[PDB]
Amino acid sequence: QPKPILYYDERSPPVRSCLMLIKLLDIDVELRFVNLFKGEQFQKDFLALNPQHSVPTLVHGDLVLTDSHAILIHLAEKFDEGGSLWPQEHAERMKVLNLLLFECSFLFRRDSDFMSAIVRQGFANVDVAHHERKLTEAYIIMERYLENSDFMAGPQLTLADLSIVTTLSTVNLMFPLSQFPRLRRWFTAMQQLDAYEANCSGLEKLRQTMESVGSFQFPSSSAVVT
Amino acid sequence: QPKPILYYDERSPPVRSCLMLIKLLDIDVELRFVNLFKGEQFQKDFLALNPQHSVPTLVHGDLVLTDSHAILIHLAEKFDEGGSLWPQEHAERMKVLNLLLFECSFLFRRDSDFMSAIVRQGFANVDVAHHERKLTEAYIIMERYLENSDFMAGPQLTLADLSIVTTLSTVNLMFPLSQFPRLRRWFTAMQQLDAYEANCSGLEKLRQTMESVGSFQFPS
Ligand SMILES: Cc1ccc(C(C)(C)C)cc1S(=O)(=O)Nc1ccccc1C(=O)O
Ligand SMILES: Cc1ccc(C(C)(C)C)cc1S(=O)(=O)Nc1ccccc1C(=O)O
Ligand SMILES: Cc1ccc(C(C)(C)C)cc1S(=O)(=O)Nc1ccccc1C(=O)O
Ligand SMILES: N[C@@H](CCC(=O)N[C@@H](CS)C(=O)NCC(=O)O)C(=O)O
Ligand SMILES: N[C@@H](CCC(=O)N[C@@H](CS)C(=O)NCC(=O)O)C(=O)O
Repeated sequence: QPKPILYYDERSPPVRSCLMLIKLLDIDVELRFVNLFKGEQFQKDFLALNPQHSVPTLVHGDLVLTDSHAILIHLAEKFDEGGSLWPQEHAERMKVLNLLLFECSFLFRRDSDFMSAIVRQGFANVDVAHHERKLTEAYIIMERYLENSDFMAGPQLTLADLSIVTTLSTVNLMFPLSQFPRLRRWFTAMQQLDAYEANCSGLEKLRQTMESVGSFQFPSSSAVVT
Repeated sequence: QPKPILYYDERSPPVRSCLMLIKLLDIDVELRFVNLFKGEQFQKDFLALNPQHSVPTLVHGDLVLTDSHAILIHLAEKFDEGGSLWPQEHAERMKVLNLLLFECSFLFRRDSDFMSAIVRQGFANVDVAHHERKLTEAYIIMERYLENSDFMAGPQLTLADLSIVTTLSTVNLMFPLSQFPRLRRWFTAMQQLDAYEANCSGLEKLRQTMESVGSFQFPS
């Protein structure tokens, strides 16, 4: 019954969500670095493990998970059994699942589109206003989700907050949260959590890498700093 | 308990996955059509319900689900407790979940990218070779997933097959499966399912609407 193995590159927001859960729950996990900027995700053995050539990838015994949201759910069920991060009551759990899928299908997709365009085209050649519209629309949606509750999926911290805060912090490197009071209040609260320390290093490394590869600077005024 | 309400436009592959499960499980639902090509997902009451302005959206009592994969899991858990579609064993369930997320993050994302490019740019201006690459890569991955099993997540049909097949068939409007023996056999087998009837109307409607909006004709 070996301990979980996490193939990771901390610059990835989804990776940082798993790192946050691992810290929060004090899970002993072996970390194996896969440098996405060097193309190590295309190494023959890693491609054999995960044809999607993506991180995070978790190997836990015979189970191989290739999506951060399955990893969060699996680790919560194995190490937060009966807990509130992945709540027990069906309706509450479905709400968390719904927000995890929002992060996958909407927030991360749009941030990935924007950041991938910077890498492929160079910042100066990206239609920044187009991506500002796409990502501001995500801000609007999250502000709507927090108008009803202090956390994304209810009155208390869940996997949904861990998944969303890492990508939110990455989007906020570029786009300010000035017009989004509930989102700012939530993001500030998330930054006070001990587990949020697992987000800081990879976010800074991503900032450095993006500014280098994209030949630009994020506006220092955008990022919320607590 | 009030019956579930499904807001839908059957051109949507993820909508069609939910329609297939509803047929598979004989679920009594109220369907409410939201015409995506008239922008009805932006009607004030629907945005109020789903800020993502997306279908499928399920309202089941007080629970509002805004993603097909949550809808599939929810409906399987209410209406198919003890079935093989959403297996009870943890390892098997995680495998199904992992494949559902592949459909969302990889297969559907790339098909959505391609279809979106048609609408934004016009078919005649789409870099078809680029999207043929991204999507053939998805075919390659699914062919590998099928190495050991008859179905995407194992020896039996699961929610993962329902989610993947609808998007597959949409990709297959443009890109054939002749070079993927496992994938083609799997798709043919899926097409024999009684529940696959739920995919037929929306797939044909999507082709027809895409061809007017794209001002082209799919090679199929
Ligand atoms: C952003 C990005 C672009 C391109 C790459 C390659 C080197 C693989 C081409 C890697 C990354 S990344 O390592 O920084 N990861 C992400 C981080 C934030 C948002 C999206 C992504 C993403 O990969 O889609
Ligand atoms: C409420 C409940 C009761 C019993 C079960 C078992 C069949 C495991 C006994 C599972 C659940 S559940 O609603 O809490 N389950 C998930 C939802 C989404 C994604 C994964 C799961 C999961 O069960 O792993
Ligand atoms: C019916 C319709 C109307 C309007 C839209 C826009 C949002 C593009 C204006 C999309 C659709 S659609 O339901 O046909 N859309 C997809 C179909 C197949 C694969 C992916 C998609 C997708 O929307 O990403
Ligand atoms: N939905 C997936 C997204 C995984 C993903 O796209 N990871 C990126 C980094 S953020 C990656 O590994 N890219 C490597 C590649 O695509 O080649 C998840 O939540 O894990
Ligand atoms: N991951 C989501 C994707 C939902 C989605 O993107 N639906 C499309 C149709 S395929 C839609 O409703 N588009 C309308 C819009 O975004 O305005 C799911 O599986 O439900």
